[PDB]
Amino acid sequence: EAPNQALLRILKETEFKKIKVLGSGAFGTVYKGLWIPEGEKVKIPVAIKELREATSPKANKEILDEAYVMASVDNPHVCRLLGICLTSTVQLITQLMPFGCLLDYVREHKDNIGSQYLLNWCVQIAKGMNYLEDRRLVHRDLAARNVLVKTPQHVKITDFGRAKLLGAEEVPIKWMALESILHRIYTHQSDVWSYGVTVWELMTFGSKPYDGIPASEISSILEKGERLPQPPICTIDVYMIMVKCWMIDADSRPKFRELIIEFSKMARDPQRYLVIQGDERMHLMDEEDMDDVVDADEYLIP
Ligand SMILES: CCN1CCN(Cc2ccc(-c3cc4c(N[C@H](C)c5ccccc5)ncnc4[nH]3)cc2)CC1
Repeated sequence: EAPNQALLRILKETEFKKIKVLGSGAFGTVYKGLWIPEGEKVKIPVAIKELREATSPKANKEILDEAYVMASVDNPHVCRLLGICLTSTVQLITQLMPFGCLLDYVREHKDNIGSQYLLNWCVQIAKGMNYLEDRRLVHRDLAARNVLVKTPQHVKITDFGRAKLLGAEEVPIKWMALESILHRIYTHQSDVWSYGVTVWELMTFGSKPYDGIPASEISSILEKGERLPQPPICTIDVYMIMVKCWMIDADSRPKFRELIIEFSKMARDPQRYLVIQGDERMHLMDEEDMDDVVDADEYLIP
């Protein structure tokens, strides 16, 4: 096993001004902010995850696990850790994805989202996931709520709160492979099952899977052979790919490298694959001292 030589960067609380809350409640609090690294003459828009004040050693072991995972990943379709702040309670600091998570974004823009975008998202999330697979990570929680939007054309997987290495042994029912609900087996192929669901969230513009059906029923339904319905905008070509991510025999499901390929072919002729009313005509941030703003993606460390 190759040694993990990622750099964990500790950041001074004076290097960054918080600027607004974005998401209170549950777990903790997520902020928009700006980060001015040491003496460098850049300002980097960031999100800051400072778990709900109470410092129970429990949740500390959990956020540092994320930190560990997020600091070890490096790919355009995966959200990177910029560093941590050891304040009183550990802050996670990461590139701001200003448009929020892809669930909310499709929910809120159904009338404006073309086939080109939906298939590109699919291609990009597959690349993300394929990258994790290369680094032997199993995400264990892929869902449209965990994909963030940097621009409507550029999404990245986030939330590594349950990532683990393959082999390692160390709850979202509706996105989980059957072997996982039955036996807590979890493989790159159980991730692919959740890709399946994630894709289905996007083609239904934000629907909740098995809306109604309560979690206890789920593994039964699935054993009976039921899956999610073909969404209205989906050609059978697209829906057949979802279906395959949902095959009982886990090795029977597609590999992420195959998904990249298939959606990518599809994205070359989007209207052949997704049928959306109005498709041909669809089209898709503060202070004055913005002279020195640089996106994290353009801020590299030796
Ligand atoms: C109708 C849409 N509505 C208004 C606009 N947004 C508000 C919003 C904007 C950005 C974010 C956001 C969260 C986030 C984020 N969160 C993850 C969990 C994170 C992980 C480690 C460290 C910090 C954050 N990471 C990076 N960029 C981010 N941006 C969340 C909500 C969505 C809801």
